[PDB]
Amino acid sequence: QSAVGSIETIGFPGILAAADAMVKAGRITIVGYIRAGSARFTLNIRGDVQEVKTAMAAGIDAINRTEGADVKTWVIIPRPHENVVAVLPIDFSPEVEPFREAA
Amino acid sequence: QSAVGSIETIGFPGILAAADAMVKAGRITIVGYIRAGSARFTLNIRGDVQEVKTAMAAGIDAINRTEGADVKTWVIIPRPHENVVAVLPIDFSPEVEPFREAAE
Amino acid sequence: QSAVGSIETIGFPGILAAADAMVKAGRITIVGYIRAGSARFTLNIRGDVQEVKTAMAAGIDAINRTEGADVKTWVIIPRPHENVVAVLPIDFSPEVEPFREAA
Amino acid sequence: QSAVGSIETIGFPGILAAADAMVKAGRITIVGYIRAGSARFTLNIRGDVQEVKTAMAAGIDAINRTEGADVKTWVIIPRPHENVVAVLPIDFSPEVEPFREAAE
Amino acid sequence: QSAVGSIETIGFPGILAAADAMVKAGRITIVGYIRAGSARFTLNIRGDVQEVKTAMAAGIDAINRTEGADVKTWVIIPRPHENVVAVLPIDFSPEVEPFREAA
Amino acid sequence: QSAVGSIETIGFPGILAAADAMVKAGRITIVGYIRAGSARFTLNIRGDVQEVKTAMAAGIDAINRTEGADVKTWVIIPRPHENVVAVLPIDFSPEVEPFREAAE
Repeated sequence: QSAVGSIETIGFPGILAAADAMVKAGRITIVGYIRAGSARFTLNIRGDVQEVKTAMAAGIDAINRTEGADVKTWVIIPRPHENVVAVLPIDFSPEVEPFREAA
Repeated sequence: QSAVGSIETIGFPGILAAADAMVKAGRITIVGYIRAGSARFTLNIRGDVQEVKTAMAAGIDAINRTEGADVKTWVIIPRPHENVVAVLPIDFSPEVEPFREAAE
Repeated sequence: QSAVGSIETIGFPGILAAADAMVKAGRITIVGYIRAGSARFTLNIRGDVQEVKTAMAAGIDAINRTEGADVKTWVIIPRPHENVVAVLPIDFSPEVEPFREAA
Repeated sequence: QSAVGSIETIGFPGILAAADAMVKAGRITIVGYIRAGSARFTLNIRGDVQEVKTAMAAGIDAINRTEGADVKTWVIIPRPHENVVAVLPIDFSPEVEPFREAAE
Repeated sequence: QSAVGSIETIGFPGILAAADAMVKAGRITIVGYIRAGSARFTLNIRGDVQEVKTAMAAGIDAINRTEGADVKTWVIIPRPHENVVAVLPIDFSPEVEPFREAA
Repeated sequence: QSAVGSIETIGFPGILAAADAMVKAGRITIVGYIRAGSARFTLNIRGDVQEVKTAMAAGIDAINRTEGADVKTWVIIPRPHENVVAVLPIDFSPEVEPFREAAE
C-alpha cells in the first residue's frame, strides 16, 4: 500500500500547477482531485514515499509561484490503512492505471 | 449499537491525517466522510466506546500536527439511537464490512 | 398532522449530538437532515407538540455541550400546513416508519 | 399568470416558519423552496397579488420571531412573464395542485 | 449569433425581479439562470444587442429597488463566439423556443 | 500535449467576458468552465503556448473592464502531463472538436 500525498489550494489554476509539477517531479500517480468548496481544490497522489515527498515539494513550489494561489494545507501518509483507502477517494482506478504502471 | 465518533476539520489533508491516525490507534471502523461545505470535511467512526475515545485523541493529535488543519468540532456518542443510525450517514456498509469484522 | 421541530448548527458533530439527544428525550421521529451549506446542518423531527418541545430542549442542550458546536437557529411549528409538508423535507418516509410507529 | 412572491432567510428553520405563516395568512400556494447556498433558503409562493402581499407580511413577521433567522431579501411580482415562469422554479407542479385548487 | 447579456445578484428575489423586468423591457429571451454559490444567482439573456442593452438597464433598475438585493456584476457581449456558446450555458433550448420566436 | 491556460474570477459575467475575449484574441479552444464555489468561476483553454499567452492577456483585460469582476488567479502550463489531462477537466471533447480543428 503505497504512500498518499494530499495538497489543497484556493483556486483551480493553483491545483493545475501543483498537479503538473508533482507528476513531473516524482514517480507518482495523480489519483484524483476534489472541488472542496469555497473555491478550494484538493489533489491526491500515490507512490513510493520518497517519490511522494519530492513531488509534494515541487507541488508546493509550483503553487507559490502561481499568481493568486496559496497553499492552504497538505499532508503525506507513508503507509495508509486499507480502511482509509476504501473510504476516502485516494485509491487507484482504470482512468489512471496507465500512469500507475510507469510509476 | 456501537459508539459513534465524529470529527471535523478545514481541508481534506487534515481529515486524511485524522482518518489514518484514528484507525491505527484503536479498534474502530471508518464508516464514512462528508464534504460538509466551505472546505470542511467530516469523518465518522464506529466501535467500542473506549476504542473510539482512544482513536479520537489520536485523530485530534494528527490534525494538530498537519500544516493548515485545525480541529473545528468533534463528539462521541456511546449508544446512538437506531433512528439516528438510519437517517444520518453513520451506519456500516459492505464497503467497510471487512474492517468491522477485524474491529469486532 | 403532528408538530415539526427544526434545529440547525455549524458542523456535523453538533447535529449528530442533537439528533441523539432529541430522539432519546421525547417520543419523536427524526425525519431527515439537511447539508445546508457553509458546513451547517439541519435536523427535522415530528411528533406530538409536547414531545417535540422536550426533544428540542434536549437537542439544544446537547449542541451546547458539544466541543465546537453552536445553535444557529431553531423553530417548532405545532400544526404545519399540508402544503408545507408537501414542499419542505419534513414528511415521513419508509426509512423512518419503524420509529413513527413506536412514537 | 398569478403573482409570485419570494422570500429568503439564513437557515432552514426560518424558511419553515415563513412557509407555515404564509400559507395560513393568505390564499396562496407554496410552489417550491431553494437551498441557495451559504445556509440561505428561498421560498416561492403564487396567488392573487393581495393574497401574496398579506402572506409576505406574515412570513416576514414569522422570520422576525424565529430565533437566529433574519429576512435577507424578498420581492413580489404581480404579473410574471411566461418566460420567467418557464425558466425559474416558480411554476406549479402536480405535487402542489391540490393547494392551487384550494387557493384558486 | 445574437448578443448575450448576463447579470448576477445576491439572493433569488433579486434575480426574479431582474428576469421579469428584462423580458418586459426588451425583445429578449431568458435562456437560463445559475445558482452560482454563496446565495448568488446569475441570469443570462439573448437578443439583438440594442434589445439586450435596454433589458439590462431595466434589470439593473429592478434589482436596485428589490429589498435586500444588490447588483454584483454584469456584462453584455454583442457577438459571442460559437466556442463560447457551446461551452457556457447561454445557448437556446426547446424550453425557451416559444420566446425566441416572438423575439 | 498543447498548452493549457486557466483563469478564475468572481462571478459568471466575468468568466463570460474572459471567454469571449480569449477565443477572439488567439488560436485557442475553450475546453470547459468550472463553477468553483463561492460564486467563483474557472475557464480552461488549450492551444499553442504563444496563442494561450496572447489569449490570457486579453482575458485578464476583459475581466478588468467588466463591472464587478476581478482576476483572482491564473496560470499557463506549456506542456501538461498526460496524467494531468486525464484527471483534471482540461482535455478536449466532441463538443469543442470543431473549434480544436479551426485552432489546430
